[PDB]
Amino acid sequence: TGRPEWIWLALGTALMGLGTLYFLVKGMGVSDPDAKKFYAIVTLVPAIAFTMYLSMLLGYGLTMVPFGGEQNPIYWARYADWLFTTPLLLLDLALLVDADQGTILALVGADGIMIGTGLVGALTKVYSYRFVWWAISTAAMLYILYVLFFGFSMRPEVASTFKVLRNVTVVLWSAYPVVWLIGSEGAGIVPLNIETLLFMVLDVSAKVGFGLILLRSRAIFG
Amino acid sequence: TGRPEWIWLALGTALMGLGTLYFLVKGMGVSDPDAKKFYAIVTLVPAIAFTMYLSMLLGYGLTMVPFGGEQNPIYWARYADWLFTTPLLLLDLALLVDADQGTILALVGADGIMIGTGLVGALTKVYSYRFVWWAISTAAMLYILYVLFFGFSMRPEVASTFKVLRNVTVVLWSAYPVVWLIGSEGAGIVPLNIETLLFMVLDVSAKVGFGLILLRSRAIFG
Amino acid sequence: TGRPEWIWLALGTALMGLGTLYFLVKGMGVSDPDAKKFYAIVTLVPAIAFTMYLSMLLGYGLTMVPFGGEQNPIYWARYADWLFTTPLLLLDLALLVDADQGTILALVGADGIMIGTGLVGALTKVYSYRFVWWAISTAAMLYILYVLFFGFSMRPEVASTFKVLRNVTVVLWSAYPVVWLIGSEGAGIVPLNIETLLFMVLDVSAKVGFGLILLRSRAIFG
Ligand SMILES: CC(C)CCCCCCCCCCCC[C@H](C)CCCCCCCC(C)C
Ligand SMILES: CC(C)CCCCCCCCCCCC[C@H](C)CCCCCCCC(C)C
Ligand SMILES: CC(C)CCCCCCCCCCCC[C@H](C)CCCCCCCC(C)C
Ligand SMILES: *C/C=C(C)/C=C/C=C(C)/C=C/C1=C(C)CCCC1(C)C
Ligand SMILES: *C/C=C(C)/C=C/C=C(C)/C=C/C1=C(C)CCCC1(C)C
Ligand SMILES: *C/C=C(C)/C=C/C=C(C)/C=C/C1=C(C)CCCC1(C)C
Repeated sequence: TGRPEWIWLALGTALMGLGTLYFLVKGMGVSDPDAKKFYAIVTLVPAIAFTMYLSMLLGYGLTMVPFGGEQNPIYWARYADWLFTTPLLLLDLALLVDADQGTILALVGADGIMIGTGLVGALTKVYSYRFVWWAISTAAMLYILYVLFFGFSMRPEVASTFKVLRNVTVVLWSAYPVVWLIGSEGAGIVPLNIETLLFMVLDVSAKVGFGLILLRSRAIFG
Repeated sequence: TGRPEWIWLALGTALMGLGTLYFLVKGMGVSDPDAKKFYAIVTLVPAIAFTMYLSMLLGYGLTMVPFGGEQNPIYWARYADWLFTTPLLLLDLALLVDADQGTILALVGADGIMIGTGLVGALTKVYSYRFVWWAISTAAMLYILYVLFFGFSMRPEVASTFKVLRNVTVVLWSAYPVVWLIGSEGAGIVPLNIETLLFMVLDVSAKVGFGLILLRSRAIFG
Repeated sequence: TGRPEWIWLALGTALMGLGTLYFLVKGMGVSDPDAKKFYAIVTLVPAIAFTMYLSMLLGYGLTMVPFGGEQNPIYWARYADWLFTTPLLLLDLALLVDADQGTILALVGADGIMIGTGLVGALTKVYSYRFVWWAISTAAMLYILYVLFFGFSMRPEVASTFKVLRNVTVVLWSAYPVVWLIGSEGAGIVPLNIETLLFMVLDVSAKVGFGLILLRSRAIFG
């Protein structure tokens, strides 16, 4: 299509789809109940992403939002994806360290607020207010990163993989509010095609890279 | 109303409503925790359907989608219903065979993708792309039917009822992508009033017929 | 803003936000798994409300609905809030009395129907039909209040707090259908600024007042 960002959407669609099939094939025959949980979640997440990348590529998950007296192309389909895939990724971490239910509920809830307020900010027509939603969303993220960092005698296999995945999460998830802030949803200092490229690298890493790391460890088996 | 399909929407509303009250009255006094689970789920599903059938009948859950240079009446309220009722129906099956959590998550997730992509296809304005979403949705269905068929020492009561309900599911759920494909959302070979009739027969059978079968068995009691 | 109701939206935003921070600080250091559950839920609920009150205050969660040949300002963001916060409040009650899963599913499901049909009624352009949805929603509420009242050897600490919270719920939740009926969504006998004031008092009481009562009791600790 005309959209210069189409290539990264196409590339993203392809990588999420290939990752989904890879994880699909890999989890064939798994019988341990616990490992079954992890395979399901690490397969499901890129499958969801695949469908939302495809909707962006085909133009379905795109809308125009007026602000700054301009018509800004806003890919809303990303929030539909993240609404489901970021709590699932947090579930991966929680199952790992066998987090208490109370804590899981806190994380999932903070995470819904994070994506929900990001969506509202993405769709808000008063320019100044967009950043108010960005700030509240960011606070929710910080809450999450805090709990993953200061809320957690587990087998050394668990601890070792958790620490890695936890560091991956903090680094990758922290870049999203920055990309949004500088990209077309925020200050618009970075054009949409480079922003889409950034999100594509982050998403594949956060979903497929993260899943490859998770599924290579024995911490997932009972 | 003018809509020739109104009669099947009215009939559907009436049957889902009557079924809901029947199951409501039937589950009065149930005290076994396990049977309590099944009654809740088989009552809830037609109650949801009732509300979405009523919204279609009153015109609320209907929208026009441009494609093929025409204005196509698309009942979106069906996906709102199915989004909640098809995972609940799969939960009925999973509780039955006491499925592992990992597997339940896989089914619910595949099922959300199934209905979500069906909705996107239903609302897509580029005619060709509608069938791409139909295909992805169909693949998700096939995944589900596979797991219900090849992923499952349970009491012979369980196995016997499961097998019946499993065969009911495969037969009825498999007809939906065909109806959509030939009906107004797809190729438009079948007019909307006959399509609405088809979906009404499928839905009542899949919800009320299925629930009557489930609740007649002793497999639901501990 | 011009909207006379802005003050109650501002006040509501402020009270939900202050309550969220209060509960946030209060649950610091909690380590009992059970109490952890309650803190999460009573903190999450006002945090959600905060974001939806802010969206109403900034104008995002407001839409105009034609009916009675007028353009009626409808705050849809309330249903987005209630969709998540009313089942969470019911979860508080269920955890308390250690309700069976079957029953929890029934309550959450009835509750989704309650808010979902209230939303449909809120957005319905045929005046007469709005009250049909109000009636179905009200029936769902009555179902819920029934189960909380007639569906429940627990420690006397549990029973004592449950009874209080149960009476709070019945009184406060019962006022919502009345406010809606007499307010701008229904008969329009009460102007929108007084209606917003009513909902603000109900919401803070149902979320912050309710949470303060819940967290003062020892029934929440194992
Ligand atoms: C066999 C294994 C290792 C995995 C196969 C699954 C295939 C799909 C995608 C593989 C790539 C992901 C690796 C994670 C890390 C990265 C930072 C990815 C950034 C993406 C950019 C494009 C790079 C090239 C690729 C096409 C693999
Ligand atoms: C007492 C029992 C058996 C159930 C009572 C609940 C009432 C509601 C609906 C009953 C019908 C459902 C039977 C399932 C099978 C079918 C294939 C249904 C197809 C629907 C078409 C209309 C048929 C007539 C009816 C009004 C029952
Ligand atoms: C320290 C404790 C008690 C709580 C602090 C949290 C602060 C936030 C809100 C506190 C108010 C809620 C009490 C519940 C009961 C009421 C009926 C509230 C009705 C609201 C109307 C405004 C009243 C004044 C207030 C600003 C507290
Ligand atoms: C699968 C993709 C992942 C892991 C996406 C993560 C996304 C975030 C952490 C997004 C965060 C945001 C905020 C903190 C600020 C507002 C905007 C968002 C939604 C981009
Ligand atoms: C309560 C009703 C039930 C059991 C509905 C089942 C619906 C399906 C299995 C729908 C499947 C679809 C696809 C496989 C293809 C695309 C279109 C759908 C959504 C009709
Ligand atoms: C956090 C706020 C709470 C506890 C809100 C409770 C809301 C209700 C009980 C709403 C009920 C409604 C009906 C019974 C009738 C139709 C309209 C509603 C949605 C206001």
